[PDB]
Amino acid sequence: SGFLLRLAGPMQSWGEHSMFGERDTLPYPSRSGLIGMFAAAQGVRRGDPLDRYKELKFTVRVDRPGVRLVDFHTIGGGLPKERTVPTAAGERRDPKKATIVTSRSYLADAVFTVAVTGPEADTIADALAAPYWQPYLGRRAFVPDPLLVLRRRVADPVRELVEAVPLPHRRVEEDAATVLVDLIYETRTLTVLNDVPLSFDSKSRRYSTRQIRVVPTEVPATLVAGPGRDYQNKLFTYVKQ
RNA sequence: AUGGACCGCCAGUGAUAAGUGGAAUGCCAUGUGGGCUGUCGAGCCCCACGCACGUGGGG
Repeated sequence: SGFLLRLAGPMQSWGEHSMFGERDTLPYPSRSGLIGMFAAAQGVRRGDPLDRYKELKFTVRVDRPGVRLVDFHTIGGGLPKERTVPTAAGERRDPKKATIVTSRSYLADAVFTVAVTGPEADTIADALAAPYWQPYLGRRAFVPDPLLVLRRRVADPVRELVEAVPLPHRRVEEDAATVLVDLIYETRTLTVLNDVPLSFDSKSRRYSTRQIRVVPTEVPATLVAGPGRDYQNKLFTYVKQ
């Protein structure tokens, strides 16, 4: 069982621990987000039991860490006072203060290839191919790369993360081999953060911590693609086989 | 349906005024393009004539 999910695209955000106007992303995908991505693909209404998703495992290798950028993002500004965001008391604030100013962060030009291994993950892959709601990378405005699922069915996909999945253009030294790539596994634990989603109900979303261990591993330098456009070519060669 | 869903950074604005690149200056001195030379028998068809050697008409 298992399939390869490729998270790529111009921008993707995987925030955790932010609860005000400023938003912040983890430099790598968060299990909560990917689980919600599958739940959205399967029609799981907000508030439905998320234990079906329990028992999955997410090893994620970071091809390009990507640049982290902060996207300004106002809400309601430049509108007449009557048509701005409501207050909790119900009376709209004065128009010179009715604007909301959020500073949301997002990863741009970053690409990870998570190898999801679970009990029903093959039905989940078959659900991403025909989604109930549009899958997106973190914020809904970010739209996933068309090669969202590199392979629908793979026996031992981590074995395919160690090798035989192409890689972006990187420095390849003379007489070099085995270019270093950071794999992320789920003592030797990088960080602890609230990921595993106890409930997605918008009224009270709650989570619990998951330790992450990031192990730099060594994959053959043959894997990295040539400088220009070759990455797309090798990747497409990869999807048909 | 993902610390997410819904979500504008935005309303305004001459870069202006002034200005010779200017004065002087031979690319000069030398060189065969030469020897040779009369312009004097397939061709595909139709038709007419023929002394079946050959003539002519048309395409």
